[PDB]
Amino acid sequence: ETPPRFTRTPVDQTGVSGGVASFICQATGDPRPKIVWNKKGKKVSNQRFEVIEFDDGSGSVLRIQPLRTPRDEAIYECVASNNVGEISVSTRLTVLREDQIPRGFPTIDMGPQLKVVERTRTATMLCAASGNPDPEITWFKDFLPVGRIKQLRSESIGALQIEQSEESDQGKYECVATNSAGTRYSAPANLYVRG
Amino acid sequence: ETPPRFTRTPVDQTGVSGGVASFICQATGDPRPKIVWNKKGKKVSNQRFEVIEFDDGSGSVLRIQPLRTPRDEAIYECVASNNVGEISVSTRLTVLREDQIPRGFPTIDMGPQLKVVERTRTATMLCAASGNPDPEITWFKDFLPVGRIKQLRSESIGALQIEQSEESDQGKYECVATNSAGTRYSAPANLYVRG
Ligand SMILES: [Cl-]
Ligand SMILES: [Cl-]
Repeated sequence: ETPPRFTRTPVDQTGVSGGVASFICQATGDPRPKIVWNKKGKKVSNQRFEVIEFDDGSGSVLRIQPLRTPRDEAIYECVASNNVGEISVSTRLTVLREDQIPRGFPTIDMGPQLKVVERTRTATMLCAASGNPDPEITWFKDFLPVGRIKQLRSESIGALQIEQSEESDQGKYECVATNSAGTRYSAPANLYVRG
Repeated sequence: ETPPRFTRTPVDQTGVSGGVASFICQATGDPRPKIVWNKKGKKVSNQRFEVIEFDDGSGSVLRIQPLRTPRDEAIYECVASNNVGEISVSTRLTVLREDQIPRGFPTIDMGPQLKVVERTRTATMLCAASGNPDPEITWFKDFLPVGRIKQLRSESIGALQIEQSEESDQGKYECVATNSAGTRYSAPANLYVRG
């Protein structure tokens, strides 16, 4: 048996009021660890906060939507535990009002759209984002971070190219643009895969 | 006094199941005419059908959402009337299943997004659409067709550039792509104008 250790730790995020923020945490160990999210040592419990498990519960995403300020601004902790030990890591959420966001904060200029693809064909979700510094584009599916699937960029356009689409690819996709100023989400877009 | 005549008549549309179709009708006359929409001589009444007045009731849009097939496929009539006379014009709705749409039917590759703009500054809503033939991009605001406001194109990108934003510009915008095969709507995007 071995105590938990983190394989991914959450990083500080600065979001915008009305938007989304997500924190990602993953751990390994024997027994396999499970994760809870706390604030000031108490388990999070809020109508606008959702925890989404992955990796049989050894991965977790804390998603906050819609963001409120100052309500949601705090230090949060990801706590990984098994019967051998417990470890935590902290992270900070900042939430700006739309009238407080700096010049340069990411914008989603155009976002992904509803798509129905025939099974085994390629589906490409598209996003255009800008900011200063130029933002990184990442993708979420059903509230979780996403050779068959490629993340492409060209200038402001990001593409999530899903080759050989299969039933498991169906779900709700979001484009996320991040730079040193903060994070902005696109509206969600459903992908359906038809037989 | 003069009987109604049409200044805009609706045109046939081919939409996709789950999407939107809109028909536009406008008339003039003395007294000012008012419009009703019929099918087979009966006033439309359906949970998914909305009629939106403009021009003090002498303009009207019939909006159907979400489209169903064969349910919604029919000939419809715009009927303009005043105390001097009544005139009607007919139009057809076709609704394709997503598994029946032809190669070339318009796609909204990326669509407009939520935007908050400071009053008097420019807001630009963006859309990317493709098809064969290359589709025309039009814009709707609060379910109605939209020098201060410019409709721009560059390759697949359409921009609705709203200069000198004012409170009346706030609302729900949709990009619409149309070619000889049919019509596809973007997801809607809200514009807010803050003081
Ligand atoms: Cl994170
Ligand atoms: Cl029309």
